[PDB]
Amino acid sequence: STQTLGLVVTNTLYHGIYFSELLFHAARMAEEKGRQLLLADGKHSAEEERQAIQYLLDLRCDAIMIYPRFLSVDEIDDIIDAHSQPIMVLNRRLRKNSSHSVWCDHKQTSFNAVAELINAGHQEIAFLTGSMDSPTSIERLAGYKDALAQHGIALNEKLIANGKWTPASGAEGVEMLLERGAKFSALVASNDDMAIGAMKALHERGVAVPEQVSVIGFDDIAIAPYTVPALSSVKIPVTEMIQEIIGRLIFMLDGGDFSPPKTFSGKLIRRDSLIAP
Amino acid sequence: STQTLGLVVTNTLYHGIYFSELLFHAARMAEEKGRQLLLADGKHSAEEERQAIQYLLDLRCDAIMIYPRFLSVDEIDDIIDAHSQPIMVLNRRLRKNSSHSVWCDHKQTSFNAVAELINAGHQEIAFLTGSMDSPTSIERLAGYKDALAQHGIALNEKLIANGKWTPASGAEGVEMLLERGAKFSALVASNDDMAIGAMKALHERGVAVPEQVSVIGFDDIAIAPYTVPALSSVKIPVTEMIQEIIGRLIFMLDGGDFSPPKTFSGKLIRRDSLIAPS
Repeated sequence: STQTLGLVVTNTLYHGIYFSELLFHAARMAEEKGRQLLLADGKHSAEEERQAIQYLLDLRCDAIMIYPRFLSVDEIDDIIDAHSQPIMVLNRRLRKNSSHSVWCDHKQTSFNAVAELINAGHQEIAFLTGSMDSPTSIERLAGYKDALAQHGIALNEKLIANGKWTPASGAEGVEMLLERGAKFSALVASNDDMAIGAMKALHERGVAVPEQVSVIGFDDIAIAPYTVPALSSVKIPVTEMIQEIIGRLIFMLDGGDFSPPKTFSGKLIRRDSLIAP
Repeated sequence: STQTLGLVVTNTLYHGIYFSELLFHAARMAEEKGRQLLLADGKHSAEEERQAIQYLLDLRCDAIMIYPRFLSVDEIDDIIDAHSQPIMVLNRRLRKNSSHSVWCDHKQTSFNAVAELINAGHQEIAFLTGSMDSPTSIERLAGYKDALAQHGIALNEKLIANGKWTPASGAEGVEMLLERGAKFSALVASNDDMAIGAMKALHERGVAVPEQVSVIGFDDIAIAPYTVPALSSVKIPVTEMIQEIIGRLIFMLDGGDFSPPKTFSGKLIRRDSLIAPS
């Protein structure tokens, strides 16, 4: 051991609070356990993310933590197999070395939130995706589909619009949906930023929220109760996920007592933006 | 030299984008220049922030960067005097070793924004502060007072309410202003989060924005043009400040040609939330 902890900086600053919380807690744990915290720049590709892991392995960090934007889960499994130093993965699910990853069931989480809309009487529900290549975005669209299929609703492909996680893309998403004449009493945006953009575009086109269109988001950002109307959103337990990944790492390095690996999912917080049609 | 760069993690993640941007660019520079980037936890006091600096100095980082929440500017000046390794300070103004600090004139920035409200015809202007012990919040309230004084308006202390940088505290701010019967056609929140909270409380009390009350904030967050109405806000050039602090540090360690040290200020972006009364 070198008494050294590694963290890959990825292009995920501002994409929820995952990275900054990971950073905060990893800094805290490193100081408490008396080890050095090293940063590596993962830059802007899968190869560069791998290089950043490799650089920390070469300097012989006892452990490495990463929330990967480009580097696939399968490639990381291979790196974990090749090295005795634990590589911890946040917000992804590893197939082989699953105890090295802490994840949230974004598919089931989306399902449940869409199911609550159906149970409140919404039959025609629009969906605004995040980025096409985003694992979380793929899972949230899957959960939406799965919820429609299990409640006997036919998949209307007109009701699904592409987004980019940004407020602009949320406004554009509504703009697209209204132009192709899609009809809906509810809209699910894949994050709160897109939802606020969606609500803005709906307001500017004379569509009442929640009276005509109910709106939900994901993230439960601090701003959400203070929108007009107050934004219903799915809270993800990010802090608990971070505490889980740190605790799991402490055990892998130092031992001590064991805690049964938790699984995580979110919950919809109903607010003024969601009613029954 | 050990080819090592130090960064103090402080209680300032989510307090604007200062620390996150600093971390990004410090990570990039360290990789480009082939040096290791070390983190130290500055925790939750002035003493703990000093300890973090000391820990990095003891490990012999060539340089240390910090955005200090608790640790005084005068104390940091002393530490810089005692050590040959550059300690760089973001978003604070050092009195003696001023080339080690990159700062924004938050007082003048606030002044200018409040001056634009006066020049648009607002005479009674409410103010929501950030935290009492925040340097930026002190500076912004000072600029507000300075603007009222120079445009011949009497300081009405009833128009000033305490806040905590959060959306809740912005709503509470409006609540307290309305209860003590303060009259205003404009409101300045010290950040966008407070402004959105303020606008929510104003809407729930039947006060029209911008028709009755114009609202401005600070930060220019990505959400701002998508609020109802679109939030006018002061944009701080954070990214230029970070490039400035990194550029200075490159010169101090590796040498070369430098840009003459800049100083920085923000400007108000006018949006739908701001008009001319009545």
